Amino acid sequence: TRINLTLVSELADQHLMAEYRDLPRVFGAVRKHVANGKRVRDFKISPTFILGAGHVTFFYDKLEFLRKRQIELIAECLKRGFNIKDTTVQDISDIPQEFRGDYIPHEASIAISQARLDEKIAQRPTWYKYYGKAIYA
Repeated sequence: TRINLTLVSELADQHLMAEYRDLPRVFGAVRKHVANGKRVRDFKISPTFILGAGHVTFFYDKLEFLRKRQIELIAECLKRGFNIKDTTVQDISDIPQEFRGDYIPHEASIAISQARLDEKIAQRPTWYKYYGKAIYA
């Protein structure tokens, strides 16, 4: 599970696709927790944007920002001619309000997230495409 903070119109086709699948996972977790008698005070939510060890937890009090982003990844999928199913934004008004917070990333936290994405593409860039083209090398 990985949440990126980059503009989605700039994501490679594979990152667009992975994040589209991963986001609803978060939504999933928070639910299992709520039903296991869990609450936001029970989690060590980091103060800053984090990519490793507590990365998914960091978004446990920001499910609102994730709803608005799920919305942007679905539009972007369509825009590129991708045949996705689940065209639909998940309905989370089911989840306690304390978990549905917003987030506005500092330019510097977006850089964190940008560099991870840049490191993956540099692994083997023949594995990445943008709008179907191999603009990566």
